[PDB]
Amino acid sequence: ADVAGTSNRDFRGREQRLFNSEQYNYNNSLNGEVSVWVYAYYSDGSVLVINKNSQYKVGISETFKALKEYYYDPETGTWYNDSYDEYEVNQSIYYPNGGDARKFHSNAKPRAIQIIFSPSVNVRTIKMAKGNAVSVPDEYLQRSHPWEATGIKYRKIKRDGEIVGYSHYFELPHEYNSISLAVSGVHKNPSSYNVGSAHNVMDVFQSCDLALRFCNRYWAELELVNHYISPNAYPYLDINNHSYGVALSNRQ
Ligand SMILES: [Cl-]
Repeated sequence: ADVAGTSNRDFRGREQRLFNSEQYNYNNSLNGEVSVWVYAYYSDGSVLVINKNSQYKVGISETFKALKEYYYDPETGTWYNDSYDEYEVNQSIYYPNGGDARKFHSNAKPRAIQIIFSPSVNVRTIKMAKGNAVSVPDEYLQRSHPWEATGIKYRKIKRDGEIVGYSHYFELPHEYNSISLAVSGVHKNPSSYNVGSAHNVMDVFQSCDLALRFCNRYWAELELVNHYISPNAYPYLDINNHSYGVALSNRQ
């Protein structure tokens, strides 16, 4: 045989490069996944992740209460969370002076949000409804457009010059930063075959039932990077502006 890494007869080499290229290109086909992640950062350094994976379109919608530390995974809060005092905190966030809490500031409120989409999203389709604490997009229902198109604010997460994902990050450092949150994106479709046309619309309806959700709170950004992002070949941007993910297109 020819010698490895010296000719066009390195079939092991050509097959490795096609295997990676096929994964990149399948994800971008109308048969592939589109994915969204919401990360909520708490003052104790822990991070809640909500992930949704689906064909054609994908999104996540959470209340003010559901984004607070210990709502999901309350069994981790035993001796650190006063669940009753946190009910009173909620009454004082819904209406000024409406509750009887024993804290000025709940350490369970998120300090920041990162939204990440898979590289299979079309960024011009991204929509976000960032509501007040009683789930109203813009002050009163009567004057609310139900979303903002925020694609222009998304940064490219890059590895080896390939786009591996898209990031929108915003801090909630002020006492008045009390939010509900929904986000939504559509899978790329550079074709003129509308996946929602009469021929395929019931498959999009089935995609709504088939979407898979994941929810977990990690104790540290390091634990998130090591045991969630890296093992699953997911894109990520850390507090130091360091990019994570795997470049696949035309690569060994
Ligand atoms: Cl296709």
